[PDB]
Amino acid sequence: EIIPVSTTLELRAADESHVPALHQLVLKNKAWLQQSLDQYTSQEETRKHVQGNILLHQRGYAKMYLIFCQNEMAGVLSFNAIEPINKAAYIGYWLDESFQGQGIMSQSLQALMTHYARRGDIRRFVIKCRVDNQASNAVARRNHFTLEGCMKQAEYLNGDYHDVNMYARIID
Amino acid sequence: VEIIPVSTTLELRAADESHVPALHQLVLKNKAWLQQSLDWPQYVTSQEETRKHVQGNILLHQRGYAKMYLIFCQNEMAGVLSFNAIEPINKAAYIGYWLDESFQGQGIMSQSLQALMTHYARRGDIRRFVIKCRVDNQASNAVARRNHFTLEGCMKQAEYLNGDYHDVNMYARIID
Repeated sequence: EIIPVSTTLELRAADESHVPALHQLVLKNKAWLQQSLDQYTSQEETRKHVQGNILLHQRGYAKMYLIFCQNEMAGVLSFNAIEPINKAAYIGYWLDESFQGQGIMSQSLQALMTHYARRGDIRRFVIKCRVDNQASNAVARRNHFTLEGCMKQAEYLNGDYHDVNMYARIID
Repeated sequence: VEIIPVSTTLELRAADESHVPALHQLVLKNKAWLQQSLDWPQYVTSQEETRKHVQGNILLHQRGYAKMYLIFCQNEMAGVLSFNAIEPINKAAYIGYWLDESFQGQGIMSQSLQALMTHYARRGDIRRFVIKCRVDNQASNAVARRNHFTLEGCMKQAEYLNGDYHDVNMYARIID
């Protein structure tokens, strides 16, 4: 399963075989990843999450895609949870540091939202991120999500509770 | 038996199999306005849909991923007070409830909510309590305001019910 983005960009459904290269991306970006809700070791842990999401990807309450830029794995774009009757989904994402600042995540997100909206599966796209994560809040604001609120101490990470912004975008 | 005391009049009893009969009858009795509620699924009507719903929730309750309490007023079943979901890692829970029409406007939810939150907060396993309700539900919004919840935001078209997508207010309270 491929979802086209541009002539250099595409979205690929996460595979078992992607794991060796994905875990390397995770290791390489660990300093950024451990500060974001999108969270914590071994390669088996990475394959666990991938196999876990393939199962959800099939049965329809999550999706896990990988951004490939000129046939190179650049990052991760997913629907964390999916509410099929509400037609809502929560978005998880991150990009490899060396790929930042090109509009890659933005083009990927817009393409993935567009794909799912015109098939009628999802119309409400939600982002939750730490108030203090500048990069995550930028992805939301940069992609025309509306800030719906601020959830006080909503998420535990690294020994403390964090305020979380909720953003949403409706595409009918 | 798990019982959380509320008053000399009120208590919360963990839902069990044997409650299903009277619960189903209370659902039927209150079908008209429950139809607008987010807090009872509107595709569970038959006594067997209800049992499967309660059996599912008894299991979530035991594991700590939800709670389902029945409100008892002088030995009569008055309504339901739930944590629709619990996130153990966040110590956060989403509250759902409804009362039979004849037990409404008496302060029963206020008392039951204060008792539930205190019970869970005192022990330190849930600190963040959340109410999501439709913007257009005046009673639900009032209950959140009387019970020391703060409006955190408004989710546009978050909830599909009766042919349409509805805006929902999110309220929270932190205890501890």
